[PDB]
Amino acid sequence: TLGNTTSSVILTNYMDTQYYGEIGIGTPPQTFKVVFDTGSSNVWVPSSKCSRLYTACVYHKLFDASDSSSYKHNGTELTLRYSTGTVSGFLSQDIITVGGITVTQMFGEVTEMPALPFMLAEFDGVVGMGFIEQAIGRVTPIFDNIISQGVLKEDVFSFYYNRDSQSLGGQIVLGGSDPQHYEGNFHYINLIKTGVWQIQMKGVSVGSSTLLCEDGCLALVDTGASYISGSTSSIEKLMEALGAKKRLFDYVVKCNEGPTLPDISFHLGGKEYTLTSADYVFQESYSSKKLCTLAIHAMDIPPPTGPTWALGATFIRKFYTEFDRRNNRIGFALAR
Ligand SMILES: COCCCOc1cc(C(=O)N(C[C@@H]2CNC[C@H]2OC(=O)NCc2ccccc2)C(C)C)ccc1OC
Ligand SMILES: *[C@@H]1O[C@H](CO)[C@@H](O)[C@H](O)[C@H]1NC(C)=O
Repeated sequence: TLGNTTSSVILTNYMDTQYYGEIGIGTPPQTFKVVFDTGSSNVWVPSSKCSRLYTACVYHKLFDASDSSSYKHNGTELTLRYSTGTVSGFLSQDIITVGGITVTQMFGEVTEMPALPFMLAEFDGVVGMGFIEQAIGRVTPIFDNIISQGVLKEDVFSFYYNRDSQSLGGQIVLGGSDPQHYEGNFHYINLIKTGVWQIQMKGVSVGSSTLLCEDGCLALVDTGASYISGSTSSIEKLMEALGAKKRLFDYVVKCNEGPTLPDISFHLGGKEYTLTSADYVFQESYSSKKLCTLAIHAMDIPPPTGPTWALGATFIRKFYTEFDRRNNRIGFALAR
């Protein structure tokens, strides 16, 4: 069912690494800073029932079911594993407010939240924008519940991620896109298969020559990821071509050599999506005596999803992204 309503959620841009919005859960609403994540399909917030021995639960907003009159118990255990760490807890149901839209949603109340990486998290929880096929405990994702309401003008959602500030951090439009944040026309790439926000990549070129992904590879479009990521071997070849040194968690170049770095192009659909060094270097200085981080990391993603590249915030900053549930495709346009 299609309505006449589009809903927007204003996002906060923390250091160009974290983009999050606000949602309300329960009656009266308990507000949480959440990541809208295309790489996952579960909604979770930290629980009041999380041991205060987990320091992350001391520094984040906790959901207290004892303060919500609209809360409905479930208690089924859930464990969500990511490339960065793991969260566990139990299922609960309540009313969630997302930019005006009020929806009854099943979500996870996280009772085990590790310091690494959640002590570095500015957001409290996650709102998965993925498909039911990837949902742990096959819980209906929030977008599927919003579609069911038949209020949205279109069965699509769009992401705008700005470049760091003091104005707009970003914006998610549910039910459409915002022309004020893109220019030209969208160019779509169909999903390999329904259930995952993943598309086929024809090649990755450093400078002018198609150095990587020559025989084709996979590209996951992940709004919940900070960087552009490839397999350990791919990133090794990429970095050798850039003249970068491997560190514990990141790759770096001396700050002075940052602006001289070549363009990186991603062949998706018909078009070549090019990022210059300004789009992928954290140019904190211009000094030969300092190290500058690159917004490209190695991440070995396992089967069935992987081995795959992941196009995170580094990519979305340059390209305004539309996620089409109706046509199982992702559109890209140059961000304004
Ligand atoms: C752009 O600003 C958003 C916030 C960025 O800051 C952070 C992100 C994460 C994080 O890692 N995630 C979960 C990933 C994104 N989706 C999938 C998952 O990672 C995979 O596990 N990716 C690989 C994968 C993806 C899909 C299927 C299989 C495997 C948060 C919970 C949303 C952890 C700590 C952070 O800051 C200190
Ligand atoms: C929890 O929710 C699921 C939804 O699929 C339901 O099947 C299950 O019976 C519920 N459990 C309880 C204890 O209410």
